[PDB]
Amino acid sequence: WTDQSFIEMMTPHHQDAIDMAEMALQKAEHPELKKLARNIIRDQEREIKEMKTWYQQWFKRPVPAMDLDALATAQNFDREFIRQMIPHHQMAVMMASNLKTNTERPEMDKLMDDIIRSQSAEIKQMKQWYQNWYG
Repeated sequence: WTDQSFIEMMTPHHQDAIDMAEMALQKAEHPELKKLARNIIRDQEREIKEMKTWYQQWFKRPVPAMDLDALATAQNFDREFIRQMIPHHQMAVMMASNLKTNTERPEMDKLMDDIIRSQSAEIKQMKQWYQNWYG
């Protein structure tokens, strides 16, 4: 990944996670999942805003433009949320780790560190909840 291609892909990747998290505010069963959802929304919205600002600074143009149905209809919202969000988070951590070895920009080094750290911790939490709730 390059700084440009990362932002182009991570922007809608984040938006997908935010959309799923927004549904959780309505439909999550366990209060732990709603709390996670609020954190995802807060952090990933902030990161989209930063990436948008930087993209335009660096490239002098604006940033160019999962299964929500399956989530909405699942018997266990929380199970389906975790099923989809764990691999999604894993992909974000993968993208960030790769960009971190390619970039020279301190804005991006710090953002990658944040993505890797926060999303890895959220994966661990979701894995444990899944065992507790469904194992």
